[PDB]
Amino acid sequence: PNPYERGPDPTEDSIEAIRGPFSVATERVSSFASGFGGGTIYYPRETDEGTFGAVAVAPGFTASQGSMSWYGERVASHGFIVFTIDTNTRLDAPGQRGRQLLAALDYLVERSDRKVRERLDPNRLAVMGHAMGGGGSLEATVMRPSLKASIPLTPWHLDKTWGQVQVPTFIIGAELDTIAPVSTHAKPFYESLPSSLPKAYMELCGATHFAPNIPNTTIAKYVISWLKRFVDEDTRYSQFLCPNPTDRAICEYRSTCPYKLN
Ligand SMILES: [Ca+2]
Ligand SMILES: [Cl-]
Repeated sequence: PNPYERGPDPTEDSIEAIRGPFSVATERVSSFASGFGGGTIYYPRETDEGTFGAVAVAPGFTASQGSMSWYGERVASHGFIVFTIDTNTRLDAPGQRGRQLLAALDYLVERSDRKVRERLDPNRLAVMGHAMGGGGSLEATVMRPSLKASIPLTPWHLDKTWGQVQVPTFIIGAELDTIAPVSTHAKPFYESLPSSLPKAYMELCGATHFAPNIPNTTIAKYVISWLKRFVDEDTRYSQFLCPNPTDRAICEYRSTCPYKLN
């Protein structure tokens, strides 16, 4: 069987609930931690099903972990260790945010608490970020091709070409984004991603550049699904991903469906 499957069989209500089947504890990471600006480790408390994978969540330009805080309980309650991080400075560039996503992942694996270490499978790590943090999520996978999943949310980056990414990438964009317009960022990024890569692109109808900062079930249900499918190799969630979702909130959805099991 799949030794990484956690929780009951998924239903579209289970991927949409604010609280998943797991109960979450936290650990404050002080900013004096080396390589990044600290953050908050949300982790599941039930250890009887085995350890979990982890995702590091990066904020945007001039932002902090508060803008990403809702992902903490929302995602970790479904079977993941969620690290909402701060950056070294509020003004760090997307390339810097990739290093600090990896620096936070090193901290989970190498330096975190026994509470967190004992619940962590250090082989299953993912990245996710907002805006310049999303460009850092793309930068992180170029720097660490062994990452399991990458979710750039309304991503912003100068470089448009990611033709050597090997990590399954899920780019979410905002229809009315004029800070990182999807015609020049999100869609070019997704298009230049390898056509053989497990990848999807979800555009939210009438959303702004700051929609990933407000709780959104359309984002959460398919962020949880994408992590389940690629961090847990849990094909029970392939149903919600392939074929493409038809949600009313979604204005456009491209993908390399189906995501055959590698
Ligand atoms: Ca630091
Ligand atoms: Cl602090």
